[PDB]
Amino acid sequence: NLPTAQEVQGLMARFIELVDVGDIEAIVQMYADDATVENPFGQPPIHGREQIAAFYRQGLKVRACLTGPVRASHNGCGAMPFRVEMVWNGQPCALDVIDVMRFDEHGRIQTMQAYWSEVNLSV
Amino acid sequence: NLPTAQEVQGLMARFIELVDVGDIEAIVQMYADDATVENPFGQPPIHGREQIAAFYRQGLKVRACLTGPVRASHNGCGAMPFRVEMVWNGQPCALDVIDVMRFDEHGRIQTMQAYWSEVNLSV
Ligand SMILES: C[C@]12CCc3c(ccc4cc(O)ccc34)[C@@H]1CCC2=O
Ligand SMILES: C[C@]12CCc3c(ccc4cc(O)ccc34)[C@@H]1CCC2=O
Repeated sequence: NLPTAQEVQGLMARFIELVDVGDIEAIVQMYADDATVENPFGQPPIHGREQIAAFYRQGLKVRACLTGPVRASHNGCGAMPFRVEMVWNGQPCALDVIDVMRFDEHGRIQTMQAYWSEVNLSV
Repeated sequence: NLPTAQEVQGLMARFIELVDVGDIEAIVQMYADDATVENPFGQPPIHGREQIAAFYRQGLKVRACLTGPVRASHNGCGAMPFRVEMVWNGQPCALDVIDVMRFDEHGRIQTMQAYWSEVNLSV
């Protein structure tokens, strides 16, 4: 059913772990089949598991970690701060992001909005 | 005009400083006259400076501090992680929150959503 605040904290924490290890198939399965992703917030959203999978395969030697607790509400939504470290054309980079997610009645990610821009990038 | 990503970072950081010192009038002036506030996200929103001022006067010996960088987008929005420490009936408490704000063309807060619940409270 619609995840409780405690369940949202668990789901979002699991999401980061999956991103960290890079299990693309497991990441995609956490999304609803018709989920929408806005990354970064402000740019046109991608829709559906096919587009989401393509996005992650292209994006993910990457490391991800929570940098603070998951903030969860009682209506199936949560927000979390985390950092992503990768390599861009050789040089190591870090990106600080905040994701806001809305889950559906099946415990799957319905909508995801990623807040970040160049000001949160470090090379 | 619509604040740039760098400007959003500055405005949101200033907001926390105002909350920390507790300057109610200065806090209210950062909001648009008809701004809406959802605190915590999930509960009915309050509307207008009068209601917002009443909310802050009731809410603010409180300390507030950013616990990570402000994540800003290019369309006048930002998200930030912070902690609020206060006293509840004698016992000291801490609350971890994430605010998402949308600014208008005048650089004022149009909409604010605060993500938190009992799971983010520490007594
Ligand atoms: C999509 C994402 C936010 C942005 C992002 C991720 C991973 C690799 C990236 C590589 C980039 O060059 C730019 C942005 C990202 C995260 C994976 C989990 C998440 O929330
Ligand atoms: C409104 C707020 C989030 C919640 C909150 C604040 C201040 C005092 C509080 C006292 C409470 O007993 C419960 C919640 C708050 C913050 C002031 C700045 C902000 O974003």
